[PDB]
Amino acid sequence: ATKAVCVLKGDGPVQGIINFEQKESNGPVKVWGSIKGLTEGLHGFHVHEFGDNTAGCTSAGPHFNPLSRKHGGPKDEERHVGDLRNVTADKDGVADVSIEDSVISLSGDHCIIGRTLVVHEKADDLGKGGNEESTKTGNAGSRLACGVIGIAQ
Amino acid sequence: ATKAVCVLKGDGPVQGIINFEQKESNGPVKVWGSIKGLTEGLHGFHVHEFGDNTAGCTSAGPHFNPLSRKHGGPKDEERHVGDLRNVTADKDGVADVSIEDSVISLSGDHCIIGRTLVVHEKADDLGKGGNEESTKTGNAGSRLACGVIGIAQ
Ligand SMILES: [Cu+2]
Ligand SMILES: [Cu+2]
Ligand SMILES: [Zn+2]
Ligand SMILES: [Zn+2]
Ligand SMILES: [Zn+2]
Ligand SMILES: [Zn+2]
Repeated sequence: ATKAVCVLKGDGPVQGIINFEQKESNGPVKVWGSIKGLTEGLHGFHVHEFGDNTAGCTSAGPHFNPLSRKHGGPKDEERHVGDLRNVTADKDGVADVSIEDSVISLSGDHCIIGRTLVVHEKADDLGKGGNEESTKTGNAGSRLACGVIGIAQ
Repeated sequence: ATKAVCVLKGDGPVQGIINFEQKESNGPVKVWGSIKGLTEGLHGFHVHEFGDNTAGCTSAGPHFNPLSRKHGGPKDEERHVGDLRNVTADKDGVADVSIEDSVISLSGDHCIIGRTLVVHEKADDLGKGGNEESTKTGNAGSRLACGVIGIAQ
């Protein structure tokens, strides 16, 4: 098995810890943890290409997308590797994240270790918003908090 | 070439940005950047095993050491993979870091991407301090600042 972890922080109140676990090569990756400080409702949740937080979340680059495909929803064939399910914050601003994704990986060509996890202002429109930015980013608005994805024990 | 970057943070005083570049596979890695907030003189500088900042720098684990070797200086055959040269801070508390290291790597068995870079309170004693902790950690004191090493553009 491989494990990874990410501490999300930013300039507002959003903060969280997200865990990743993959039992075997090419297997499903479990992604779970809690993010607080969010507005009630859906928030885009992405793996961005670069683990570069020198300019805060801005320096993380675009969605992780090694084959230069269009933005999609997590269940789509045509998606970026970094296109994870929106997270849902409750009335108290807390998202209890629980995702299983078999497109991301903790090894190989879809490895996300050393890349940046970002939680967004608004819901990701799953690439179905009907405009060019929908097909690139999902129109999830600003990058509220982020962190680099690290190897965990 | 592969590139990586690390933003070093702690609890306020010590902050820095460190760049990594490896022009070829199995080639030397250039390590350079600036750390501020330090006391003048030598400070330990290590790659620790885990990219886990959930408990600040304390959760980074031991020195990166895949073959379970003893701690050493960077020019020693017997060293940890993570045993980088001490950095030197000037009279204004700034270390202008400039290292070339052929033991760390940005791919393969010695890959440091997704691990934690740490700058320390005191000088690393190069494993020559004559005690068991010398042979384990170099007796560099507290972890002043750290960050996860991320893939850079
Ligand atoms: Cu995103
Ligand atoms: Cu250290
Ligand atoms: Zn299997
Ligand atoms: Zn792919
Ligand atoms: Zn995308
Ligand atoms: Zn060591």
